[PDB]
Amino acid sequence: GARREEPDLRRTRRPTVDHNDWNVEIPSSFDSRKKWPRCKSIATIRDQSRCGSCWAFGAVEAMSDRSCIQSGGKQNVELSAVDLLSCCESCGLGCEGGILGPAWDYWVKEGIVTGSSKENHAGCEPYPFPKCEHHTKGKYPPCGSKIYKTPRCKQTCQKKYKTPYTQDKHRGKSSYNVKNDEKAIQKEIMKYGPVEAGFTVYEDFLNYKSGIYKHITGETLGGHAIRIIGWGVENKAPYWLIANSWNEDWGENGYFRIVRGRDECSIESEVTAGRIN
Ligand code: NA
Repeated sequence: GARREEPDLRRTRRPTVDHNDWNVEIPSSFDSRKKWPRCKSIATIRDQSRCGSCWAFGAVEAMSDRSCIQSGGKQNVELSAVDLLSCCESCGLGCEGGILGPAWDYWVKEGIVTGSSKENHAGCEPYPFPKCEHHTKGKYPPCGSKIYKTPRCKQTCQKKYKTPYTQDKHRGKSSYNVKNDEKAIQKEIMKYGPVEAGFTVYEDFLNYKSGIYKHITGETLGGHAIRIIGWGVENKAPYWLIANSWNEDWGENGYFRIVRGRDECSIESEVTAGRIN
């Protein structure tokens, strides 16, 4: 799935922010869903389906959040995973895995159209692939091991949607990395909204049902990209609160928690976001 950007590219393509000059009280817990309750995207869990497009999902999800947050709720949109997945050439290999950083660069340079889930069939370019169960059982068919081919980049909206593809593009103004630093990540999320991040997947992650995840057993399976929405503490143990893109039947109703403050599975190493203004 998700792979790490070459460090020379990561360093040069965009700035890194740390918020060291910002002397704000950091609350012991924070949930983006609570701070911005009128931004409905923040509480929406998506499904990447049979496609290694986690990199695109973490991106368009955090971007849809930030469009609402940073406009004071004036822009309420659900950005197209398929448009980003199929059209960004510097982001990697579509359904065969991709890279986080360049997706935020792409949002700034070219922008991304609107588009809902397949089932909702709404916006310019809704997702073409159905919901399926990822490493669990539930109401959807199992994903299985087959992977869809990356769709071609189409540059046109579905028939019923009136705004032309180009004019439906929503662009960021800036993209950036966040410093590998717990307090910098917290400051970023509480001020500007959820961020995208990547982490190392071990075999025991695929058995996660509940609790604060930490890697205990099993070999590495690769990388995954997700959306960090807040943080908290349970019985003195600090965690990040994270939206996965494997639908609401996975994990804690689509979400999970993972150890915070110790770069667990490199969770604090590839944080990336950007701003609309
Ligand atoms: Na979707």
